[PDB]
Amino acid sequence: MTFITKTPPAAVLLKKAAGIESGSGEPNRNKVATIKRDKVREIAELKMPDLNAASIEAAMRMIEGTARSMGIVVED
Repeated sequence: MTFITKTPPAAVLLKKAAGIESGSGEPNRNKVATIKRDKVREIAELKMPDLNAASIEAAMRMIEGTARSMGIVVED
């Protein structure tokens, strides 16, 4: 009665926000993959009610370990 509610994992949209696709190594002007906390958490917010998270500490949490051990870092 409320339609369907399908949502992807945070390990797929997270990196997307950053932009890590491919790099020859270090071309002209290169920036590391750093995702501020106001941004990485921003995505975890859009998918807060899509991961059974009782709060942000539970959502942003998945965006941390996922946006950290995958190579992407986070700033705050």
